[PDB]
Amino acid sequence: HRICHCSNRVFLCQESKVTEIPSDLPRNAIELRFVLTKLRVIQKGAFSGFGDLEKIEISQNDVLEVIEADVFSNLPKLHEIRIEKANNLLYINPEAFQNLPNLQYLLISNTGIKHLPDVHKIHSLQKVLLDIQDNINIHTIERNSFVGLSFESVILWLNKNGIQEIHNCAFNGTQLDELNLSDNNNLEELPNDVFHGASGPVILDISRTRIHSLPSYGLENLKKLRARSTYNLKKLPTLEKLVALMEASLTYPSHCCAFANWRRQISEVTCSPKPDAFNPCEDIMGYNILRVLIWFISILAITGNIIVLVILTTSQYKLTVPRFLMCNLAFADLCIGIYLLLIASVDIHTKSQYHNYAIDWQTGAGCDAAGFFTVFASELSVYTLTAITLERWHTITHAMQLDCKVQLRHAASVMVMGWIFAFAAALFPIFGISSYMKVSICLPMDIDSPLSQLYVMSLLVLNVLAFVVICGCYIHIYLTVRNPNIVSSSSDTRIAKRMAMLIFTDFLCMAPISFFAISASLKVPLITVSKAKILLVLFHPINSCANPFLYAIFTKNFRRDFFILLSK
Repeated sequence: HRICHCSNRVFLCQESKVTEIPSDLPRNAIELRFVLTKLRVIQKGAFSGFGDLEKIEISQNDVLEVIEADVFSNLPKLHEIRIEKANNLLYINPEAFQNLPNLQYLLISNTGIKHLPDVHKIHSLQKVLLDIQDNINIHTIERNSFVGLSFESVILWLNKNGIQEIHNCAFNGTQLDELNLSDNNNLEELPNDVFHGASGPVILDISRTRIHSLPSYGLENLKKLRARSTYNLKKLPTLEKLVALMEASLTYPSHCCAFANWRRQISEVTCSPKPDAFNPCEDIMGYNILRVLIWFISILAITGNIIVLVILTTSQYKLTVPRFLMCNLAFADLCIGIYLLLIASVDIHTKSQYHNYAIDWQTGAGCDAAGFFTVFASELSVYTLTAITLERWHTITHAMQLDCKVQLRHAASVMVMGWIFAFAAALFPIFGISSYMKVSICLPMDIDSPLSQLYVMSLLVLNVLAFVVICGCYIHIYLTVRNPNIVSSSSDTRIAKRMAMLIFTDFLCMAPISFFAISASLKVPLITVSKAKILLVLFHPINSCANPFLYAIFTKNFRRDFFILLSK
């Protein structure tokens, strides 16, 4: 052919020279392919007479705008139809497709058509697989849209569509085998009578959709259900309706745990993701000993922080920069203890029934608040420890200047900046950067998205760098203090001892947790979720609880101040 290459009865028309369908193409051609054609409008009945045609492929039809009626008319052997890259194709003739008994595959992608093509006249005898995707212009599905597509079972691949609403009885009169509606961001709800008059679907794929709830009827024949990333699907229909449901791919491990409990009751379905120790359905704490110790630890931490703050504020002596740092550390410890007490209360309230309230707790504002509070407390404590270590190092190594030219105003400004940074970090999970609902302890373990993983890695790196800097400063201060060439003061020795104790406690509390978090972030979890929860419950608040006794209570001045206050 002059305009299209011919080989084994296959015509491959390409280039811009193809402004219209050539009428000279042999009627016996088996496959016709149009790539990067300049055709704007497809003439009606263009493919008429192509009895031997088996497959039709249209791609890169940027200039294509309209398809005339009866184009795909009276094709006995036409089994596969492919349309792609037809961005300008906004209008499709309703009667374009008709009389296709042997139709088996119909792929339409990258099309600007705002309405689904009318395939009622297809009347395909064999199974027809519909593959409609990248149809942003399509927003609604009319009733009986797929009616008359084919007599046998048909698979409707409608993923990557802009469908926002679905009318009742949309699939009525259709033998839906598998449905692929995933990637429908605008899909918010599905009518109950959507499947009325239809068969199946056997397999449903609603992953990455905003469907609030599934239809209460028509799912009896659903064998497989896919709802990955379907956050809006907080609650699913009763297991009784899904009798045929054999496999499930949801996005809420709590729902899978509830189904497992129902399976045990039935005994007295492969559902993923399976429950795990990160989000237990029995109890958040799990171990009775850990739950009992948690309340005591939280109470002790809160009492110690309150006592330290009261003593520091009521002290008659002048409030030094170290006093402000100790007050900030006590406030951070009190916040951590409050978060721990809230977690313990939540665990105790739902004892033996966490599974029922697991969804509410994880999705509730309480979990987000607890996670934000824990993150803010940890950031504030780290910043305060780093600032105290830096001030001590400047005072010791720069004995010429009291604190390397440091005053109360500078310390207050540094504390304010650290508090602002901690608040910003704690607000990140609330702003969609990762999520605290991924764990029952409200920890921001969500790293599925690149942004959340990057934020977690950055936080871990910052914590590690701060710890390393603090350790180096402490080592330098200790070396300087013991140097015989420098006459270290007794107050300097006491400050060094207190700083060493605080640094040792912080390192003991943080190093294991930091290492575990780093390992987990790299997709190499070296510890189970149950062990990690216990470690975070015990080690993390242990440092905060020991901070008062290590820093202030052990100090002679603090003891004297407490004794004076007690005399009042």
